[PDB]
Amino acid sequence: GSMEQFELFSIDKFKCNSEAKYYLNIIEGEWHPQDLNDSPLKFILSTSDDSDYICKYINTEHKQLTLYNKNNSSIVIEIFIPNDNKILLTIMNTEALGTSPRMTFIKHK
Repeated sequence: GSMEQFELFSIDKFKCNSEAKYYLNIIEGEWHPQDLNDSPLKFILSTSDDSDYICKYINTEHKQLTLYNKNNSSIVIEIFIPNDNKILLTIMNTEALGTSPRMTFIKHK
């Protein structure tokens, strides 16, 4: 549909359990250096003037975190932040659909 145009996300910093180094080093900032109309994927941790994502829990599967947005209804997103240019995005809803798009984008290209 549409989504790749100014993707600004913010965690509540609810505590979480794992994710830190590779998380901050790779997700905590923006994917692609402006390689789509200066509108990439930029996420921050805590504060952010008014945060909206609730840090659910960590997945020891492929070093990833699953979070839900309280500014909609029940939006659970599962994303993996490794390194060596790689990330995956998934969207689901606890009271609706999901498990359809999945965007696997690398840190350059």
